[PDB]
Amino acid sequence: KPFVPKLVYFEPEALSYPLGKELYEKFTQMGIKIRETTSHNQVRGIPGETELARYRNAKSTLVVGVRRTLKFDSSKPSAEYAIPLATGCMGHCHYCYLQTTLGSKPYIRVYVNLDDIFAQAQKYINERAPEITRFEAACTSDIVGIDHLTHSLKKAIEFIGATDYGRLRFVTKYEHVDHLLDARHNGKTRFRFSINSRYVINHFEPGTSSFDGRLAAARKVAGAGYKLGFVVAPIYRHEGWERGYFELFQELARQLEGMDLSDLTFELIQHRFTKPAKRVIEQRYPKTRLDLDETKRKYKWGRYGIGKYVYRDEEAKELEDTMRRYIEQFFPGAYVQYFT
Ligand SMILES: C[Se@@+](CC[C@H](N)C(=O)O)C[C@H]1O[C@@H](n2cnc3c(N)ncnc32)[C@H](O)[C@@H]1O
Ligand code: SF4
Repeated sequence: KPFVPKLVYFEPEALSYPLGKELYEKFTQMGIKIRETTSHNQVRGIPGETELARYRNAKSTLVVGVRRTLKFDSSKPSAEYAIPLATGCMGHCHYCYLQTTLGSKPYIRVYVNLDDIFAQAQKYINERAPEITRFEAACTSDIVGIDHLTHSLKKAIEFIGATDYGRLRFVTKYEHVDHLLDARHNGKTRFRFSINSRYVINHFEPGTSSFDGRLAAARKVAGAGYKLGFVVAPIYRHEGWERGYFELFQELARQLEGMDLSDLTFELIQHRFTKPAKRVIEQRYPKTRLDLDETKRKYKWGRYGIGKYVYRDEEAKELEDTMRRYIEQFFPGAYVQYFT
């Protein structure tokens, strides 16, 4: 509030780049504990005698390295590609799908070689032109919540803004967006916020900004000319979810009244979890009310990795149909991009 790490690791090669040099100067000036690491994917000595201790301390650790995997992963249905600017998050959302993602790390990572990253992004744009290529920047992190430290997202926003056939988008649970308001986005960036019922936010989303904070930031970015959108996720069938989500869209409409919502977008994602979710989540959040009963769910099999549990077809349709009714009631002319 806003996030500042208690421990910072640096790859030695990171210091050769402008951002790495700038961060090293910043954190040494702040007197924060700094260590060295050979690879950002192999960080040693994070404090903690228990797994819970190491996990929580990792969430307060920043790692500064060089992106060496310049192949961009797909990020459908959100966008064509995931632009790799950062990985990990300081939040403690109980359901966070990044916890059980293959090769995920609990600590926060930022990449310094932005020239290489944007150059590769331009290559992908060139390969598909004159078709539009969309980039997701918050696929494996909360890029916005981290950005006050680096301004990497601001540079990405202004890079994409200068292109002809490139578009950027990202979604956040944080309100610390003041530095991005004067960015030359040029109408080519979709600034989104994750929203949910009061039940889900209060019980499952600690370490994030409040709903009022997210909406205050939503008004700022909209007022600064960004395309605005919302991601209703995870859509979770808690006790009283029907009324819970009704009141979400009602309150959302009240907090956005007066604004032009002609180009407003919605994305709907039902709660999913993997087979290793139960063991990991209960270890890290032992007092959680999160229901991970797999016998009530439908399993979707993985392609190259493992799959995940989602709600049964009839429950899923019921969620989709109900959410679509509320959006049409409170936001007519807003576009629902997908339900998954
Ligand atoms: C990984 Se989130 C990264 C972006 C940013 N840190 C943010 O939280 O908005 C991407 C979205 O997916 C949702 N989401 C997270 N976990 C799950 C899940 N297990 N099931 C279903 N949805 C899940 C989150 O609420 C986000 O709206
Ligand atoms: S804010 Fe997003 S990335 Fe961070 S823990 Fe919550 S769902 Fe995961």
